[PDB]
Amino acid sequence: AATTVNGGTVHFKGEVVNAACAVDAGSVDQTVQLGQVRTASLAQEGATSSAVGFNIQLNDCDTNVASKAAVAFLGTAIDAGHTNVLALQSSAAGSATNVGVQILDRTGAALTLDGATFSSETTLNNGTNTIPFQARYFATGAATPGAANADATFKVQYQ
Repeated sequence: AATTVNGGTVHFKGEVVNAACAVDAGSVDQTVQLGQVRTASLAQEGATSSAVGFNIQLNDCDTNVASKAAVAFLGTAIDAGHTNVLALQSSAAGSATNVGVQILDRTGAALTLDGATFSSETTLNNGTNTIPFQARYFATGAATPGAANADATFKVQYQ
């Protein structure tokens, strides 16, 4: 097999809210490419790679019925002790293993895929808002090559 994950991707799903702020159509459905990460760079449980800086845009966000937006990412957990790492969707065609992808909160902290684990306070403004997060690989051993692609649904909380 190759030495990389052939370029992994994380597809984020939105449309969870339409109350105070409507998530942008490009943010309710976006697939950020992490690229072909080198497996030799992640050869130990706890190894972290460079993150991408993707953004969740909110169109017409009201701060009279809300205050701060904090999203909760729910996705496949790679392990019980690694419920904060998105597991690679297993297509049984050669998915990646001993790694995964974590969504870092706006403060730079890995979010648990609990569904009720929200990010930090994104102070909302009346108008166009954008919540920037960082997606990076996290090794749970010796990063092995394969399809490193995951799915994550985010739930913004402002009320």
